[PDB]
Amino acid sequence: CAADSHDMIRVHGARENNLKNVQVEIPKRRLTVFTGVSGSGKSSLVFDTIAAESQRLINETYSARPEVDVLDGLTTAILVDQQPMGTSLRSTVGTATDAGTLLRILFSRLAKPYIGTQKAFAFNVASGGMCLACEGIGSCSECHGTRLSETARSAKIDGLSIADASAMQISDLAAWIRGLTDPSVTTLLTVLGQTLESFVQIGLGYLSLDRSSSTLSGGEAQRVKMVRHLGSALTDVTYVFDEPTVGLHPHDIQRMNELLLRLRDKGNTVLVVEHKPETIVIADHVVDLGPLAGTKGGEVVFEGTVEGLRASGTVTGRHLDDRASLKPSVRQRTGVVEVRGADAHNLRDVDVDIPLGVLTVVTGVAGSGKSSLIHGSVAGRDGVVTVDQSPIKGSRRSNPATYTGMLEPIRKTFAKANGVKPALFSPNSEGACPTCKGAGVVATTCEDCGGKRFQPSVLQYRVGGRDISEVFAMPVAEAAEFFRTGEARTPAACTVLDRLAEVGLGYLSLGQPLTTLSGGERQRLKLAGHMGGAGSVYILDEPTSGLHLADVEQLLRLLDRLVDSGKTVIVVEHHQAVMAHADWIIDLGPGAGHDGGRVVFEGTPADLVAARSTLTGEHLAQYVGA
Amino acid sequence: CAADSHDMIRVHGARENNLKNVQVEIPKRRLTVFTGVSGSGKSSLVFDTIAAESQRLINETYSAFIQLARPEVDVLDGLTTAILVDQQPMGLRSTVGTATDAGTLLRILFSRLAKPYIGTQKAFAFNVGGMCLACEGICSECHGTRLSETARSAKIDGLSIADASAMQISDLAAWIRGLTDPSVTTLLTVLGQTLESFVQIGLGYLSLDRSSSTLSGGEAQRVKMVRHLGSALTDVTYVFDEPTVGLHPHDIQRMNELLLRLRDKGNTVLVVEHKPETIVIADHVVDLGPLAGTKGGEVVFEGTVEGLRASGTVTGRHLDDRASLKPSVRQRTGVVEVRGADAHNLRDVDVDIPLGVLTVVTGVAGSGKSSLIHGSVAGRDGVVTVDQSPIKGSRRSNPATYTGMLEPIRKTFAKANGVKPALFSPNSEGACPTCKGAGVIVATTCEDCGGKRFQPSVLQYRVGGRDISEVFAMPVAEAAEFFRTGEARTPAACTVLDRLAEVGLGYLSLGQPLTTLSGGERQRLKLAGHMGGAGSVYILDEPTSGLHLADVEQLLRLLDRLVDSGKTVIVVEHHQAVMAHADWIIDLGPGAGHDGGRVVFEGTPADLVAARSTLTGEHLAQYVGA
Ligand SMILES: Nc1ncnc2c1ncn2[C@@H]1O[C@H](COP(=O)(O)OP(=O)(O)O)[C@@H](O)[C@H]1O
Ligand SMILES: Nc1ncnc2c1ncn2[C@@H]1O[C@H](COP(=O)(O)OP(=O)(O)O)[C@@H](O)[C@H]1O
Ligand SMILES: Nc1ncnc2c1ncn2[C@@H]1O[C@H](COP(=O)(O)OP(=O)(O)O)[C@@H](O)[C@H]1O
Ligand SMILES: Nc1ncnc2c1ncn2[C@@H]1O[C@H](COP(=O)(O)OP(=O)(O)O)[C@@H](O)[C@H]1O
Ligand SMILES: [Cl-]
Ligand SMILES: [Cl-]
Ligand SMILES: [Cl-]
Ligand SMILES: [Cl-]
Ligand SMILES: [Cl-]
Ligand SMILES: [Mg+2]
Ligand SMILES: [Mg+2]
Ligand SMILES: [Zn+2]
Ligand SMILES: [Zn+2]
Ligand SMILES: [Zn+2]
Ligand SMILES: [Zn+2]
Repeated sequence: CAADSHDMIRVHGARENNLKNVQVEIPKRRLTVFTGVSGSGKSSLVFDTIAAESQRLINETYSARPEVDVLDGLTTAILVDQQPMGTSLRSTVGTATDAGTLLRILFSRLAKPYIGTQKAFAFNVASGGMCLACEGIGSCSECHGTRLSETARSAKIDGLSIADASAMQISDLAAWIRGLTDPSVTTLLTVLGQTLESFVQIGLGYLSLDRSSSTLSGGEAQRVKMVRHLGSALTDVTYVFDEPTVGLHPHDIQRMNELLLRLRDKGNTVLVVEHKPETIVIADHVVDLGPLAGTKGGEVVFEGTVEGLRASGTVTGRHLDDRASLKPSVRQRTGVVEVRGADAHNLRDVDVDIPLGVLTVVTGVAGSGKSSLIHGSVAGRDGVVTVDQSPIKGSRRSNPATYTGMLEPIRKTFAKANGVKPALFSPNSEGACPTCKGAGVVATTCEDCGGKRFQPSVLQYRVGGRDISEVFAMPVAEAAEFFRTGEARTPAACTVLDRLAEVGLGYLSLGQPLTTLSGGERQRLKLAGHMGGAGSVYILDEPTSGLHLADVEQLLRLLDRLVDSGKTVIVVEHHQAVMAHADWIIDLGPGAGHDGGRVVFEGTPADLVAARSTLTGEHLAQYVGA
Repeated sequence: CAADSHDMIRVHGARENNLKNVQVEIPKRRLTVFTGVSGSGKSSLVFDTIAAESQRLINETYSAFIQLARPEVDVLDGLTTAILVDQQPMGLRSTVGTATDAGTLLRILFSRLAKPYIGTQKAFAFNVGGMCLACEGICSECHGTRLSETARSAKIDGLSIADASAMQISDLAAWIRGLTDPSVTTLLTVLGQTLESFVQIGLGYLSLDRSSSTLSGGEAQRVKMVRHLGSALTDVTYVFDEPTVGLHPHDIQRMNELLLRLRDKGNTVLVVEHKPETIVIADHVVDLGPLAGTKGGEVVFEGTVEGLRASGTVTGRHLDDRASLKPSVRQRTGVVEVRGADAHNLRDVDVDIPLGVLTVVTGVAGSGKSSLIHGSVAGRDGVVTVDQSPIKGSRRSNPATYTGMLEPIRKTFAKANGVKPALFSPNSEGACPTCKGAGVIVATTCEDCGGKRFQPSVLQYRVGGRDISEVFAMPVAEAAEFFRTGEARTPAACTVLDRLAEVGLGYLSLGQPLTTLSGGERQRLKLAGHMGGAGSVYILDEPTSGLHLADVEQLLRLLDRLVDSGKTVIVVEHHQAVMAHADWIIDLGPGAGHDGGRVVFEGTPADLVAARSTLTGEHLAQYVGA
């Protein structure tokens, strides 16, 4: 029967970015994992081709296009990514979720005194719960950060205003809800109870509803969205995940896995981009991109089962069982950073010494307090370079060449060779495309210049047989060679280019818009940009995100060179390869939220592993084969 | 296999509007036809419940920046993405070319192939590209084409894009097929295919430059269907409202084949229909009834088509109804003389339309029926046009308001309570501050008043035991009696109420927002308003739209009373029961567009059937068993 015959998503002739005219056959209503080194093409295929085309086909039906030849059997795509859900100064976990609305309804139906409908409990409307002084923003002495008017806070259920309810952990909110007895609101209590418990089940019990949406990690944002999908009655949709193990402790990966398979078993296609073998191995189907990155990847080098992947001899197949060992010895501290009475968030008046001149890895379950400790007590101090995953400013107008400073010497080399002025090859050129400069105008290729960025007057000027648009289109790795010798020789470009290669970004194009970078990409770009000296204490939050096990060895060499040239490196991680490479571990716990906030271990990795006393130590001991 | 098990859309506890806690099980990837008399509840179930809930679940996944209340239903399981293929407009600067892929692809073809070169695809667009600066793309400079001189200078084989856009799609497809240039082999195939699909669906007579706002509901629906038939989306629920609208008897089978084509792509197809020739292709039937309004709202049959035939429901009993020709016809009392009619495709038509009788104007879509009637008759004295078009300010109106009865009712409420009429009006200070109409912004129930319309002190004032809120909630058929005798008696309301009953609108509520009326219902509403008044000739464009075969019998009694009281009734129709009942038929043809525009028959239905010499006659002959 024809109507029941469309059980595969079929791709033919896919060419977005580096993809080499690839083809795949993805089984609908199954979990497919997309593997391969970073820059191999995984997001080009899953996000910029499959999901982008589903989204365009949906968009074209509303009243109000990727490069690929055939895309057959597509369904609606919902992106469950690591982008924030709303970023306004008025978006919280509660405003982004059914929870917050249900809670406002409960309060309009049960709090005393009566004050109105659900909207009297909301800070994103006035006349309305909004505090009039801060306009529901909260930065504010009149509402003490709660965002609500005195009236909105006066209406209470058993002693609790909605501000109190929103301030507690969701695990505590859930218990508060379960203890409410009142026959008027029974179904509402059941419905709110079940959403809250679902937060608890995915492991977000430590968050509060009042948490500002922009302070969530990429992984927390993604998991908050997942609560909605897991509760949704939609079926036959394609849910698309970007590394859903990000921000999860080793103890918590199996729980994420079961969530992904539960989504599938609801009758949905689940597409996951992952590097972690513990998630790869749950797949019904595998698509492996490679062989390597950029112009050296973009091919489907394996497609089949997980057992087929193991036997395939691809770069992913060959590393799938790679598991680090501990160092034979650790470095000796050249000093101490004294942390005294750390009490941000859940931290239980923490005293700890962090060793200088070594690689310290800060570990513990999500919500345990790692970032609260490190950001709160170390980040503000002098000489301390925080390199994180946050967006870069003016990203629409910038690219890796501009952000790092290499573009200027390149423009000088073009100008000197061709008898013209530097500025002719800039965003403010006479010859710049009127409608972009960036070659794109969310981001699609600018039609006026075709992506070339400049009018043909500027493009006639060449160095090494290449115009300036061809240069912007080069990967860092190719540019590293292009600018090394001959007419184009440009030593100050070479300097930055080698650093970008060394942090693992050899695949990025010099002109790639910065808004297309992942958080781990942004962080490695910044890392490269700070390399060259300036300060002596580097803080890196989860620098392995987006890295295949091949790539992590290279980051670990880079961190070793950093420490050995006399710097302190402090890394917050769940990646056990990084843990295994540490000189010193500080483990937070025991659990998340008020079950955590304490240093449960401080010591060498070998002592951690010998004890097996903490969740981190237990997992790490299994990981190193102990 | 749990993932493959969600193969039914399951509705339990549906209570929107008149629905009586209904339940159905709709098979995915099958065609389900929803049948029943007008007002039985079909659209309540299909559009306000099934499709609305799919759309809500999709919308809640969109970011807050991007951005619908749950219908009244208990469980709605197995839902997929839903796309409405309704008779709503697509409009302006909006043409069939701008609304379709065809237009975009045409512009691209011209940018690649046309000489002289003038630019990229947007140099050929009239949304500053190709736009005529004098009229701003809307004219002595561009002669109505909307395009600058430069835009029109660019030629392929002598034709500009204005010429290609002015032609019928059917001639454009042949032209496109005639072009041979290796540069664009692939675009000619893609363009030629989308154009062929316009031809196949029967819209070959349209031109790409036809303004979107001037399409009929049927044409608009078929333009949308071209896009769906070409879409690679699968596992979508496509929801159609009466897709036989505006189709000639000859063209029904082709629309059936396209609906089944859409299913066979791997999609659920939901269709609301009254035409037996389409009903009988269904995989599954859901029949609403027994009758309309409070007498409906139940699922009175669900199952197979053969089941429907045996069922004894109203639908089942009428499935095989074929009207017969009248044994005699009325004699004209005069003639409307049409001379030289040359609107659109009309070939200088001379025709006499008889006065004092029921004339039915027939012929294939695009033959020129509306060009003739609208261009040559609708101008004249004592001619009332009663069409399906939207009514002014419908957002703030309802049947009670539109017909003038709401003010007499407020006076009745005022006198009987020693208050004044304005307390009960939209400009009252007791009216809900954010509505009056009991919904906001499409149409959702208002939170402030909870759908009540007025504060609870206004609803203290009653007549016949009913507050004003309850009066707005009443069906016409109940209002008619409640206002006929007793302490709420209001004669002026009864007069209007009875008129509404007689045009088949007994099920409408008095406060029903006018934006919820279908095209047919608006037409019949306007007809009730005109029936008192002064005209002697009435023009009705497709008044069977939205009518079950049971409701069409009651329409024909009404039309017979209209004519028998001395009025001329001219009806444009494809419904063969109406043609069989006529005094006189004017048939346009032979075909559509430049193959149409001539009167190919004029005479009694009997003489049409005996000649059996046009498409309409051949079909009417088969319809009456000749
Ligand atoms: N939006 C884009 N514009 C230009 N080049 C891009 C863009 N996105 C990715 N690339 C490049 O395409 C290649 C593959 O990238 P991606 O598919 O992001 O890899 P992965 O997801 O496997 O890390 C890389 O060389 C990358 O720099
Ligand atoms: N901006 C914030 N506002 C309020 N509470 C926060 C904020 N950031 C973190 N928390 C809370 O502090 C506790 C520790 O979280 P965090 O330091 O982010 O843990 P980790 O970094 O180990 O995952 C958690 O219970 C978390 O919900
Ligand atoms: N949006 C609405 N608000 C109030 N009443 C409505 C609305 N839509 C339909 N109705 C009423 O509900 C009943 C069911 O109508 P509907 O589902 O439109 O019937 P059908 O689609 O079978 O013609 C009718 O009595 C109608 O007047
Ligand atoms: N507004 C318009 N602008 C240009 N052409 C039109 C317009 N309305 C109709 N036509 C053309 O006139 C011809 C007859 O159309 P129409 O009168 O609407 O036929 P019918 O009413 O029989 O379906 C068709 O080829 C159609 O494309
Ligand atoms: Cl940190
Ligand atoms: Cl620069
Ligand atoms: Cl038939
Ligand atoms: Cl009957
Ligand atoms: Cl009053
Ligand atoms: Mg990417
Ligand atoms: Mg309706
Ligand atoms: Zn405030
Ligand atoms: Zn440009
Ligand atoms: Zn003009
Ligand atoms: Zn209101």
